[PDB]
Amino acid sequence: SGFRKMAFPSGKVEGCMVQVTCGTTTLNGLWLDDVVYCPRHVICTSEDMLNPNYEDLLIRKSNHNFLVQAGNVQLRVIGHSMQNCVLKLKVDTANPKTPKYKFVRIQPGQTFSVLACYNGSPSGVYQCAMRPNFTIKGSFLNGSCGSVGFNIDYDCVSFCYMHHMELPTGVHAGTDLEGNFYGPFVDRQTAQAAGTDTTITVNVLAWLYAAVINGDRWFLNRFTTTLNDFNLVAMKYNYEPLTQDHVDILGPLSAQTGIAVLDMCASLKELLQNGMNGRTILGSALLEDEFTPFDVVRQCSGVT
Amino acid sequence: SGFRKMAFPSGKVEGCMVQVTCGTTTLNGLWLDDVVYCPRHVICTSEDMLNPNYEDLLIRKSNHNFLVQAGNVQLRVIGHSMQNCVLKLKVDTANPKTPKYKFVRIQPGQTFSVLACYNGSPSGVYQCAMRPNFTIKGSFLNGSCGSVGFNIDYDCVSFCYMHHMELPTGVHAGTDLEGNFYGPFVDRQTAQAAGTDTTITVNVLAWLYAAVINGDRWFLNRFTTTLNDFNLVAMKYNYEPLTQDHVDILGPLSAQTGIAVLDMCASLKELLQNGMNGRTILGSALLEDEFTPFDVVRQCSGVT
Ligand SMILES: Cc1ccncc1NC(=O)Cc1cccc(C(F)(F)F)c1
Ligand SMILES: Cc1ccncc1NC(=O)Cc1cccc(C(F)(F)F)c1
Repeated sequence: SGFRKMAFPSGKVEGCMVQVTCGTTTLNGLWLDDVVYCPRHVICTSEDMLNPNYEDLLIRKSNHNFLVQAGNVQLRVIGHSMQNCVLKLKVDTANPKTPKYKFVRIQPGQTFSVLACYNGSPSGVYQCAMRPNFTIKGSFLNGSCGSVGFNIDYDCVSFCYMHHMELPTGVHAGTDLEGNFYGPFVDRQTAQAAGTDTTITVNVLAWLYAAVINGDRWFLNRFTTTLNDFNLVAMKYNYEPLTQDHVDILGPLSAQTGIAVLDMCASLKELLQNGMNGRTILGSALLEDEFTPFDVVRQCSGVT
Repeated sequence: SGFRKMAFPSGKVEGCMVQVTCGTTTLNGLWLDDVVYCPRHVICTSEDMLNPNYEDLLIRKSNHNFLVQAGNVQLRVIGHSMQNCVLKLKVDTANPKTPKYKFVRIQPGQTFSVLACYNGSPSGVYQCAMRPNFTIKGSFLNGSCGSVGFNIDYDCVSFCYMHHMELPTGVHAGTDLEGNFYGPFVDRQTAQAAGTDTTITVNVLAWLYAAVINGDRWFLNRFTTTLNDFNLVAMKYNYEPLTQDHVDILGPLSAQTGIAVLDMCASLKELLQNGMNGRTILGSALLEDEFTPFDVVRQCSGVT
């Protein structure tokens, strides 16, 4: 028993982290096979950032201008290309530590582990969620660009996020491993604000099931509700509308605990309307929305 | 900017995790050099657990009775010994992935990363704190015994915790890597309750500095206090008494933000007496005590 914001073990991702320098800019790169992936803003200067013409900037760059270093050894760049907002640096050596991997585009509400890196070296790992407004609430400083978000299915690492920028609101924006930004964000130092951030209802319900599984049952009540009634309350509190698809994913958790999904919804309804009254759930004084139903099943069953 | 409960990258520890079987019991082991460390309760049966005579039980065991497996390959046990509550299984092969390591006994209030494991395989990594009552609030299931807690200083892994048991209160108890339990706990399935759990005051103050560094400044006030006045309030709310040693460790955070330690104490005093009033600090509705002043400096400066 016990419930933690658990990240995936980061070893398979540490062996992929390299340092990429271009001009006076140094960020992180992802070395998979004979290719190094990194943010394309590596080719910019602090003046270029206001409105960079990445096509024109890349044209003034050669393979020898991109300095790639894995650990303390230099990699030989034999090709460079821009794919959306990432550069793909073809190196002459395949990464001997390349794991089984996939490049996947996650959905808002889905969670992932971030391996924060500086100068190609790992500093820490934390569990994150793609916000419904496509931002991430991470922990990143100057030099962290190139840090990746990932998930692990037994031996396969599914890369989903590459960190690119911090918005003036302190929140983080990035791309998938094909260089497409999540959300409306552009890699330009301009006025950018994310949409309204809603709470991932299905994740909060999944964490309510994790609480019951661990003994924290105080919030359970004698009531039920309907999807429509619950959703009227969810909208009032800027929660994601709950669908039958969400109910179905909560099926295993409902089966394990014997508490019907709509019954759990009624508990959530009362928690939203009445608050926690000074109590805590799983050591938290607010409703946690960064554990998907898959994360709860995984953590409560010990999937390695 | 941004602040997360960040764990150390776990790669150096994944390469040490093995599976140790003895009789019908399977738990995790730590392979460092030619030695495998694991909980000594691996030699017990479900009947022996009520009051095991570990000396007598170990005597009925030979080197060939301990099945050690790293990945999918078998290790040859050439020696076995009991050191306090751990078994040290000498194997004929040194771990080719052994990092630079130390065995350290941490203090209550200090934090560490846990790599939770099942059948010698890693499932996840989270950041933990040694509670003042010497328990840990982790996430462990049957098969997780042998999972280690650690800290990383550049290339050196300092092992501090080995997971042994869950108390009937759902909290976790374990030893250092010399087999000495933290706290009064014994590796016996008997009535065991931990002392009163107090809040690590210096860590809460360190996290208040992390909040100010990230823009969450609402809780800052026009007041100050003294160590004695603050401590009268800390005792009333079961907080650890703040000493001059704690003030000194908060020196770098005080210097960075320009907010005197006693000034921050006065904010904490008002937060304890008046509550959060429905607001949040670093996305939390309660006072976080699982980040030491070292963790805050490390995360806010990007130490790899
Ligand atoms: C300083 C920091 C902190 C956290 N995460 C990331 C960062 N770094 C940045 O944002 C770097 C940056 C600066 C201006 C413009 C861009 C660009 F995407 F090209 F538009 C990127
Ligand atoms: C089931 C579980 C969950 C979380 N963490 C740990 C566990 N497992 C245990 O506690 C195993 C255990 C059982 C009874 C007695 C002991 C002993 F330490 F020898 F005394 C240990």
